Amino acid sequence: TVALTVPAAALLPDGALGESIVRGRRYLSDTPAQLPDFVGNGLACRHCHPGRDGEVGTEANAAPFVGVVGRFPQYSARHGRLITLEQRIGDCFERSLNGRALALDHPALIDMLAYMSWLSQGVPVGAVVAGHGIPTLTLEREPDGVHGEALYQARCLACHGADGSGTLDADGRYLFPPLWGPRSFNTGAGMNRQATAAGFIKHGMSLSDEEAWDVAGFVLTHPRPLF
Ligand code: HEC
Ligand code: HEC
Repeated sequence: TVALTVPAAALLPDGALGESIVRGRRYLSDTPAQLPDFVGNGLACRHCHPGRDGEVGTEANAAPFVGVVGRFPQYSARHGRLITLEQRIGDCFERSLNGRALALDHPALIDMLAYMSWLSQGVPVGAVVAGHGIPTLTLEREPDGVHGEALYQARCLACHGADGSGTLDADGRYLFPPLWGPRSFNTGAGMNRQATAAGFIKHGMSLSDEEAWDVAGFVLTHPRPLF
């Protein structure tokens, strides 16, 4: 692998590329408000691809976008063929954001690509960045949703709510995003898979593997939009 580094925002170039990168950041950070025609729930990309200092997709083990551009196109079992990064973004719009994919030449999509390419500056094509993806967590026992409920009350509820509906900020964006119900990710999302939810919870959200497994199980007992 190669190291995860985050470029300096002060070193952004003047001109069309720099302006596109800034728009891209905003689409990724503020997706429901910026792209209402394409987002069907309350989630922005940053809610599963977090970043510090206003950036998005810069955190190891929380599916950073640093180095993502050099890993596409790639085979998708989901599609049964090679897909592009534009198509992969469309999938997260359809599933994680319960919405609609942008056209593959939509200016907002191109701005999101520009931003991801900026984060990827200096990463060799084909290289794997340390911390890429959301590593799965699997245990060789059933997730105990009863234990998970108790863990949820103790460790998660204060932010994500008794009803998993999250907490809005003053501007109507989710400070703490919804984990289930009509404003959360749909059943087609990767986060709807036990081992992915457990891995995300483990690395972001301290919890033991056993606790992450059980609380993921509890989270995933709830209704959410059907894909
Ligand atoms: C509900 C959680 C969630 C939301 C919201 C979400 N994603 Fe994702 N995304 C994931 C998960 C899980 C993966 C799989 C990570 C992995 O490969 O291990 C993923 C993977 C990706 C990848 C591929 C990363 C790689 O390393 O191959 C891209 C690109 C991506 N998402 C873009 C977006 C964009 C753009 C948005 C906003 C439109 C978005 N996602 C919203 C959960 C989410
Ligand atoms: C300090 C408040 C806080 C606590 C406590 C917290 N979270 Fe989160 N959670 C967030 C925020 C904010 C995000 C959006 C991503 C980010 O910025 O880290 C998030 C994202 C998530 C996501 C992905 C986005 C979505 O809407 O599905 C899941 C799943 C999640 N949290 C589950 C949990 C679980 C389970 C616990 C308890 C083990 C937990 N969280 C504890 C604040 C919290």
